[PDB]
Amino acid sequence: SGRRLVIVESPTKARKLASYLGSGYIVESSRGHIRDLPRAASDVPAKYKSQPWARLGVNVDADFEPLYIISPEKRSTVSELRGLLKDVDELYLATDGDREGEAIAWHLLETLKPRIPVKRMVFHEITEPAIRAAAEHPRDLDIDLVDAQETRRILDRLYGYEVSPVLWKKVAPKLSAGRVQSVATRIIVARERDRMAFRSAAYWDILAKLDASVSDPDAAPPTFSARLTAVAGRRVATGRDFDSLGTLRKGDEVIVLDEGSATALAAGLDGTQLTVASAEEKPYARRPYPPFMTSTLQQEASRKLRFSAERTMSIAQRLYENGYITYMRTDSTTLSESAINAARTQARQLYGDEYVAPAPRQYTRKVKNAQEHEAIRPAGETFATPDAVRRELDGPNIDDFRLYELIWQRTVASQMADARGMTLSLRITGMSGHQEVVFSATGRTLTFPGFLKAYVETVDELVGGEADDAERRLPHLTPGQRLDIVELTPDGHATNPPARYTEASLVKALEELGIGRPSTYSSIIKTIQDRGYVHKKGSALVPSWVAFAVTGLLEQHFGRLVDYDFTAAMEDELDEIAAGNERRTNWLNNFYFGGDHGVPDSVARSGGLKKLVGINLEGIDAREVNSIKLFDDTHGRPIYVRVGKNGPYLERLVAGDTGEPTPQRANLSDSITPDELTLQVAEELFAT
DNA sequence: TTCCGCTTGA
Ligand SMILES: [Mg+2]
Ligand SMILES: [Mg+2]
Ligand SMILES: [Mg+2]
Ligand SMILES: [Mg+2]
Repeated sequence: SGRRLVIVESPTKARKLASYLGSGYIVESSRGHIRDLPRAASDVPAKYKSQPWARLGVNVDADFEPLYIISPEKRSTVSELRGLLKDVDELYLATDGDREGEAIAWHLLETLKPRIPVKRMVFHEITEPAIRAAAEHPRDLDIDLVDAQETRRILDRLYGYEVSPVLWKKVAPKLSAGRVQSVATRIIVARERDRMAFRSAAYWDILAKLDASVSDPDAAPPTFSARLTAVAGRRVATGRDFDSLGTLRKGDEVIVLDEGSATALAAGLDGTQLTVASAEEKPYARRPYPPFMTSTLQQEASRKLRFSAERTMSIAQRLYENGYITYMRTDSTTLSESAINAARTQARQLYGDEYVAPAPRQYTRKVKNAQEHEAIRPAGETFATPDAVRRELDGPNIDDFRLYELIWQRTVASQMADARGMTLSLRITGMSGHQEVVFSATGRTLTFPGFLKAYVETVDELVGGEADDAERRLPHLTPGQRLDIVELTPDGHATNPPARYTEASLVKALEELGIGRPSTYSSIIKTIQDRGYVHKKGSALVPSWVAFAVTGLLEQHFGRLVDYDFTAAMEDELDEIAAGNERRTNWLNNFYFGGDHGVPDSVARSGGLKKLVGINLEGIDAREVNSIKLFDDTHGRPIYVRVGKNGPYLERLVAGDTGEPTPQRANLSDSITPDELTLQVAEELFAT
């Protein structure tokens, strides 16, 4: 009848689509992109190597015409499709329905060059009605989307291949700089600077255990603990009252109790009774966690299962290829009605009708009205039991089930009832001899666990906090009730520097800033580690001195290229290209040469990217760029770190026999993190 | 020397 060729991007869809379609339909896969810009000069065809832009791959002097070549990894895949194209009646371009997927269909047109009719439709749901809906109602190739994808491609190409040579002439060779990797490095570097410029401050208070069984034996719990809050109408300072330099923020508003000060208030207080001023309770209701997307999956697998980004997505790949979970590269949290009414079934069989939500639970996001797959959840209409997945997946690599259980529990919890409870706020007054003291304590009750019986989020390893199912019981006291002082213990504390970035906390920061995509979060963690900018200290992402010099040079003379707002603002200028108003050539002309467009501080206002690199390969001294300013010594001589041929080395200008300037230097290895390089540690390795 | 995004086997 009619041999029709359907091309998707995933082989898992191929065998799946070939079942709902049947005979006559040939379903093959491209495995992503087939064409890309030449990665190096060796990939440029011979007739273009002499052209003065073969290093870029884009003809920036002729309306930004790229040089698309077949990527050698996808070379054999192209030959298979060209042969299948010779013996078919029509060609169906059924790639994804996003910006990158639409360009692949256009790349398939330019590469295959068919003479048969071509239809462009998108398959979201994999069902017989959804297959018959998009196929019977085709569509045209969105050229505005392809021009937007090209504009994103050429942008990242001009960014990376023009700014990286700046690092080669100012820092070290073979270094890289990108719209994503340089900003991710800039985040980890900025956090380390916060820990380096952090001055701790000590503060004290009183921890008092109390008793209420005297005035009310029928009380539960009979005892509880409280802390000191106010002394003589003046707040007791805690962590939130000190800034990054140890000074006070509230100014003349709080007290700073010391050891002798607190032990005196605890001394002249025991033996007396405390009076309950107020005890106001308040109800609350926690909504269930949304289903797993790519970011939240990597976060929870890092906090609970201690998996890395590559370890998580490698397991999710095998789980998807074997038909256990859906597509793991997604930015959506939506569920199909088959998955909703199935998670409500498994939850009811496991926790009864008491914990199942009485209302349909759906958690939607945004992108472009209807341009945005679904969440990561167990595939099929009937969820495979985690017991059967535990059997079918044996071997020492049991991680395939431990990650599957998380997806099976998280999805079930999304369709369960809320968590009902109450929280207290006790204000306890007293008299410490001649001064008025105020004690305060708070607790949280979990009357109805709900979805917390199936899945509970894990706290961060470094940030630290309270679990969402942790209870803090307190007795119900009456205003005016008298409490006995069981124990008084003045404890001392100190403010701690900001926490390092984990692989989970960094991905959470990238997704919130709009940087990187679900299919790139793992590659970002790998890239900044392979380029030599970030290394792991157990679970913390620690920067390097090369990362300080690269980020420092970038944030000085290429400030907008490393701004967190850049990718978000570039995405807004890209969404207009995909809808009209602006053109592909006009926007690239402003970004590379200059124009009236963008935010006030954008690159088009600064004279384009070409002129921005020209004034930096001319009016920049690498000796000042390789100067990571640390601090001054006891004599006021500045100490800075320089990055050389041998490696990162410490340096300051000291006096010698004839005086100054004698550069005294030392060596630095990655065993001393930047926050651990104080003036004492610096003076140690300076001597010997 | 170098980019970001798409997706699997070399
Ligand atoms: Mg795709
Ligand atoms: Mg305390
Ligand atoms: Mg209560
Ligand atoms: Mg615009």
